[PDB]
Amino acid sequence: GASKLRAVLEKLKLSRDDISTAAGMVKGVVDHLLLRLKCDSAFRGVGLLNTGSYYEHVKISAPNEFDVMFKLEVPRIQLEEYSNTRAYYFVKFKRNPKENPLSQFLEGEILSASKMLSKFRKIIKEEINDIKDTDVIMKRGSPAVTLLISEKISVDITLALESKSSWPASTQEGLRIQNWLSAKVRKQLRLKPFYLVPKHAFQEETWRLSFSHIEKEILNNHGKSKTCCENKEEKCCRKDCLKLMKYLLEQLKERFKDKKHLDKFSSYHVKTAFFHVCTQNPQDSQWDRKDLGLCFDNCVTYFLQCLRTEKLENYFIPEFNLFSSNLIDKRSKEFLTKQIEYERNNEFPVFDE
Ligand SMILES: Cc1cc(Cl)c(-c2cc(C(=O)O)c3[nH]cnc3c2)cc1F
Ligand SMILES: [Zn+2]
Repeated sequence: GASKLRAVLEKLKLSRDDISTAAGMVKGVVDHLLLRLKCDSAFRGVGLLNTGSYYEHVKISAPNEFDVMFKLEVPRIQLEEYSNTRAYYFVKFKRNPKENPLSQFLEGEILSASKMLSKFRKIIKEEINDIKDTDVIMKRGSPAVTLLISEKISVDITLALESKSSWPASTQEGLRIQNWLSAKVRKQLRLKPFYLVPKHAFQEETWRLSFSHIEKEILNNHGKSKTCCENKEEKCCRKDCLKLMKYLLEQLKERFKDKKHLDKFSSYHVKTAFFHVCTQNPQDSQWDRKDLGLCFDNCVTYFLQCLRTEKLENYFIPEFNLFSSNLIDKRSKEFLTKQIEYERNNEFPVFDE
């Protein structure tokens, strides 16, 4: 039961040295790309967005797949929602007080995502070739660039517009942490900046809202108690449940590699469902380390329900469905529903040794 879950968690620890060295290779490549993008007039205010756990700017998305975000401070930014999508926006500038460094990417009033991505991709592709003394290649809206380091490690590089303004209206009912992390913490988190990433909706100049930077703020300060996991009397299994849910999807994805039916599912879907389970189970006593087996079942059941009902609300944008047929086809969801159902009813044979 939970002894099998705990053995899985022990096994995961053994691949820590390999993830850390890969993250170090990622950190080096990313830091060189930063100095070159800073030379460019359009990207001088660019910087590494702190989202990860490995050297601040390196987020792990799969065994050897890293996600790195570059942020660009964009002041006096006005947003216009694209046709009731709630997550996709056209990007404009308030009222021309002085000619901005991003004026080259303008298309009327709207700032062009593909035009900025083109210069971003062109500066990036240059650093791989100009300094060929490194072992990097390009492989293919956002992630903007996928870099393959020594034919093994892949880094997804995302360009993000930074906005220090109030969060859009579509997020008003999102981040439902009040009963768990408090209204005080919800208020404080909503004062932090938000990001826009050039993800296409069909192919246009829309930008998707991104709250990836908020994850580290909650994952590492996850309890109702401020001292949750800071002493021996307060040990919860929230982080372990998230690792097991990610592990579960990774193992299922690899097992169905022959027909690739699970290709569309990602750790982002698992994290979103995990964080909805934290909202439903707000007390630290609902995540006692001794109750690992039940807490994991709570996570799997909720994820199963999302799949079956074909609905997984974005944690920040409740009217944005990550599981709509627009994003993931009916057959793929029905397929994962069956696999997760079997795994749950059979005490997770995919975790067997
Ligand atoms: C409580 C919490 C939950 C989630 Cl799901 C996220 C989050 C959000 C985005 C995003 O694009 O908006 C992510 N993109 C890749 N990983 C992401 C993680 C952040 C949080 F603070
Ligand atoms: Zn804890």
